[PDB]
Amino acid sequence: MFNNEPLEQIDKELHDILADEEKRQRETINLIASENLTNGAVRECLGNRVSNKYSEGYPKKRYYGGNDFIDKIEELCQKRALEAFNVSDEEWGVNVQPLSGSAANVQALYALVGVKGKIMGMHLCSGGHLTHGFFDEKKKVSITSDMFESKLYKCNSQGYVDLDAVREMALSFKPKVIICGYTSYPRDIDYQQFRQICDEVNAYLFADISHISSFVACNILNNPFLHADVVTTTTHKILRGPRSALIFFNKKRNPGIEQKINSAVFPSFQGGPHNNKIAAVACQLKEVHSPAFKEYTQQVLLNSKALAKALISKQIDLVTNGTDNHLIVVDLRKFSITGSKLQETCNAINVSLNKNTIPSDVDCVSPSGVRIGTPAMTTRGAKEKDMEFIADVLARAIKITVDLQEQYGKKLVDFKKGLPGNAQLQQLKQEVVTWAGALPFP
Amino acid sequence: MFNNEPLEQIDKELHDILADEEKRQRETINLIASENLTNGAVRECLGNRVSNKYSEGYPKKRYYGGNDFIDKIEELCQKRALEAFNVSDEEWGVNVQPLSGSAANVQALYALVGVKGKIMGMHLCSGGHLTHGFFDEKKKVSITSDMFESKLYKCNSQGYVDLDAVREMALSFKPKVIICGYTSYPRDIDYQQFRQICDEVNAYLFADISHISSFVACNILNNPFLHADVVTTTTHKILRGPRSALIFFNKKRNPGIEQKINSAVFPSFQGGPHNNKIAAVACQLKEVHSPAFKEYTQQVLLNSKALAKALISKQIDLVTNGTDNHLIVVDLRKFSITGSKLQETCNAINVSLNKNTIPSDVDCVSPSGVRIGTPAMTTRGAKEKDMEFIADVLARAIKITVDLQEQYGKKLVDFKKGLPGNAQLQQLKQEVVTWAGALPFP
Ligand SMILES: Cc1[nH]nc2c1[C@]1(C(C#N)=C(N)O2)c2cc(-c3ccncc3)cc(F)c2CC1(C)C
Ligand SMILES: Cc1[nH]nc2c1[C@]1(C(C#N)=C(N)O2)c2cc(-c3ccncc3)cc(F)c2CC1(C)C
Ligand SMILES: Cc1ncc(COP(=O)(O)O)c(CNCC(=O)O)c1O
Ligand SMILES: Cc1ncc(COP(=O)(O)O)c(CNCC(=O)O)c1O
Ligand SMILES: [Cl-]
Repeated sequence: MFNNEPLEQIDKELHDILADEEKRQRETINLIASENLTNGAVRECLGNRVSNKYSEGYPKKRYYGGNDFIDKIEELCQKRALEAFNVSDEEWGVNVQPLSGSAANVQALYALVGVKGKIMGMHLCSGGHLTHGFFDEKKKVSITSDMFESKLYKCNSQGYVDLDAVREMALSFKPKVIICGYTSYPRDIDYQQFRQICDEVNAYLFADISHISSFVACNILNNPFLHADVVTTTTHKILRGPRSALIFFNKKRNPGIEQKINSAVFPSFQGGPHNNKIAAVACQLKEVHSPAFKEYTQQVLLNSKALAKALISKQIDLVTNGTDNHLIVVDLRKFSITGSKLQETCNAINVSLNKNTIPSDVDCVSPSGVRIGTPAMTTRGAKEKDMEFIADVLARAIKITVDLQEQYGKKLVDFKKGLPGNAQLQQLKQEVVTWAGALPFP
Repeated sequence: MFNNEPLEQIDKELHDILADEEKRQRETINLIASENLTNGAVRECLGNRVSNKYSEGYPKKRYYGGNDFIDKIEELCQKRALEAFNVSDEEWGVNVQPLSGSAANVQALYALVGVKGKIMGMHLCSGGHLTHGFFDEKKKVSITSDMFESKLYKCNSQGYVDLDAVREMALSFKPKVIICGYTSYPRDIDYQQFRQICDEVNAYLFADISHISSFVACNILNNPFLHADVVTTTTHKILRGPRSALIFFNKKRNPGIEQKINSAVFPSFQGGPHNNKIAAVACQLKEVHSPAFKEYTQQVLLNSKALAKALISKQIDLVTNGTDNHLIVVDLRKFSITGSKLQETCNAINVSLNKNTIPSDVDCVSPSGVRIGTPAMTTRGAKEKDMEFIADVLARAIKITVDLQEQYGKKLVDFKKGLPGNAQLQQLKQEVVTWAGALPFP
C-alpha cells in the first residue's frame, strides 16, 4: 500500500527542476571554496534504505534492537575516519553522528565547557565561522555567542593570524577553549603556537579543519592532531563526501572526554542518527585513504597555486599575497567595486564564487573581496593550465563590472539593471558554458 | 578526476552490509511506532546532486547566487507543506530547513524563549520527548533542560494527560512555552484546554505532532493548528518521508515570529541546508495531499484499533485500555516480565518493537511495557485481518519470555543465555520470516 512509480512520473513538477539544477552544475565554473561533487557511490548510499532505521545511542549500546548491520556500518565509518587522519584508536576517538558542521561545533563546544562557558575563535570578518562565537553589537547572531560567552580575535592588516593578539586576549579573557581552523583563511595554521597559549591559561585547543580536511589527512599541510584536544571537520567540502560531520577528541590528553562528547551529540542535542549519511561517509573515507585521492588533493593545491600566481600576473591583489591551500581571497579595492557586485556579475556568466570580507573592512555589509577555491573544478578534471583561463574569465568579469558600475552607478539596485541585456556577459557566459559543460562530471 | 565505479565495485565491504540490512528489513515484522518505509522516489531525491549546493539563508535572500533552482525547490516544499496541513500561507509560515526533529524543537524553543527561557513539557517516562525538557536528578540529559529552564508534567495512573496538573504546575512555574504532542502517547490530545491554560498564564502553546502528523493532515484527529502558536513535526515517521523536520508558526497570533524562528534555524543553529532532504520532503508532501494517502492513514488507524482489540482478546493489558492513533503500549506487569526482556525475545524472532515505561514505573531502568505501532506494516500492505497474527505472535513471545525467565532467571545477563537455539523461537522466527518476507516492500 504505497506508490512505487519512478520520480519522473510521481512528481514531474519536481523532476524538471532537479534536471535543471543538474544542468546548471554541469554548466558552471564553480569556485565556491566549500563545494564539491560527490560520486555515484556516495549518492547510492544517501538513497539507501538504511535511513529507515532508528538507531538512537551508539554501537553495541542502542536503545532498540535490530541494529546489527547498522552497528557494522557505524563502526566501519569510525575506524576509517581514524585511519584516514592517521590516529591510533587507542589515543583518539571519533563521533560520526553530527548531521552537519554547525551542529558538530555547537555540540563539541558544549561538551568541553557547557552553558555560560567561555570561548575564543576568529571573528567572522577575519575568516572564522559563525559557530566560532560570532556576534555583533545588535544581536548574538550564532548560538555560539549566546549559549556561551564568546570573545573574538582578528587577523592583522595583511590577513594573517596575529598570535600576539591571541595571547593578549587569552590571558585577560581566560577562556576554556580556543578555536582555530577557518572558513576563509588562505594560509596554513601554527597549531603548535596555539597549544602554547592554551597550555598557559588552562584552555582546550579546538581545530576546525573542514576547509582543509584532505590536506590534513594527506600530510600536505600541518597536522592539528599532534596538538589539539578536539578536531571537528565537515565531510562535504574538500573531502568530497556527503553533508555530515566528524568530531575527534584526544583521549590521552583528556581522560573522560569520550563520554562528554558522545553524550553531547546524543541525547543532549540530536535524536536518531541518519544512517544513510553514516554509510555515505564510510564510502568516501575508503576513497580518502587511497593513493588516487592523495593525487587529487595534491592537484587541488597545484591548481590553487597556479590560480593565485595567474591572478597576480594580471595585477589582481590577493589577501596575504597568496595561498597555502585550496583557497584565495581577492582584494578588489584597487578597482573600486564591491565583492557583492562581482558575485552578481559572476553569477550572470555561470561563475559561482562568493563575497568575502578583507582586513580593512570594518562591517560585514559591503565586503571588499571574493573567495575562490579549486576543489570543485579540480574534481571536474581541470589542471594547472586551465587556471589561466579561470583567471582570464575573472579578470574579464572584474572589468565588465567596472564598465557597468560607471554606466549604471554604484548602487546595487541600479547595477543589476545593467546585467541583463549586456552583450559581453552573454558572450562570456557562452565561453564558460562550453568549457565547463564538457568537463568530466560525476 | 573522480572514481565513478558503482557502489558494489568501489566498496564491496559496505555494499554487503547494506544488502543484509535490506534483507533484515524485508524479513521483519516492524512494530517500531516511529518507523516507516520510503518509496523509491523519496530515495532518488535523497541521492540527488542537489546536496552539492551551498544555499545558506532563505529563498530570495541567499548569501550566494546560483540558487534559482534550489529556491524553487525550497518554495515548492513550503507551499506543499502548508496545503497538506490545511493552513493558509497568509496565516501560517513553515521553515523546512531543520535537519531532524530534535534540531527543529531546540531551534523553535530558542526562538520563543531564548537562553534561560522557561518551558513545560511531558516527562519522558509519561510519553514525551527528550527535547521537551527532559532531565534526571543525576544530569540535565537534554540541552532543552540546560539551555532552557524546564519543568515536567506527568500522566495519571491510567496513562492520560492530566490537565488539572498542567494548570497547577503552569500557574506556579509561569513558563513562556508549554509543549504537547508526544513520542509514546496512545491517545488524542485536547489542544483547546492547552490553549486555555496557555492564554491564562500568557505562555506560548507548542504542539509537536511528529508521531501523529498524518492524522492531523487528513483531519482524522484533532487539529492543533486551530490553537497552537508553533507546530513541529518530523517528516520520517507516519508521514512516510525522509529524515527531516518542519517548523510551523502562526503569524496572525504572533506578529514578528516569522523572523524569530527563521533566524533560529539559521544562523543561530544551522549553516547550509540539506537540499536533497528538502527535495525529498517536497516529493512526499505531494503524496500526503492525495486521497490514496488518506486511504493509507485511515488504514493505519483501522489496523491499530484491530491490533488493540486482538491483544485484549488474549487478555493482554494496554495503557489507557486502547488507542486513538497508530500506537499501543502493552503493560506487561501481569506476566512479570520486563519490556527489555520482551524486546530481546522479539528481536530473536525478527519482531522489532521497543521497551517503554508505564505510569506505575518510577524510573526508566527496567520499563514495564513495550510500544508498538502500525505504520510500517500498514505500508507493507497488512490489513485488519493480519493483526490477529501479529497479536498471536506477540502473545507466543510473551509466553516464551516467561518460560525463559523461569528456566534461566530474572537477570538480563542470565536471561539472554536462553535465547540462542531455543526450538520455539527458531519455530517462531521461521513463521515471522515467511510472512514478512512475502509482503510488498517499497
Ligand atoms: C554565512 C557564513 N557562515 N560562516 C561564514 C559565512 C561567511 C564568512 C565570511 N566572510 C565566513 N567567514 O564564514 C559570510 C557571513 C556573512 C554575514 C554577515 C553578517 N552577518 C551574518 C553573516 C556574509 C558573507 F558574505 C559571508 C561569506 C561567508 C558565507 C563565507
Ligand atoms: C531515546 C528516546 N528519545 N525520546 C524518547 C525516548 C524513549 C522514550 C520512552 N519511554 C520516550 N518517551 O521518548 C526512551 C528513553 C530512554 C532514556 C532513559 C534515560 N536516559 C536517556 C534515555 C530509554 C528508553 F527505553 C526509551 C524508549 C524511547 C526510545 C521511546
Ligand atoms: C570552518 C567551517 N566550519 C563549519 C561549517 C559548517 O558547515 P555546515 O554548513 O555543514 O553547518 C563551515 C561552512 N561554511 C560555509 C562556507 O564556507 O562556504 C565552515 O567553513
Ligand atoms: C515527539 C517527538 N519529537 C521529536 C523526535 C525527534 O526526531 P529525531 O530523531 O529526528 O531527532 C521524536 C522521535 N523519537 C523516537 C521514537 O519515538 O521512536 C519524537 O517522538
Ligand atoms: Cl541526507
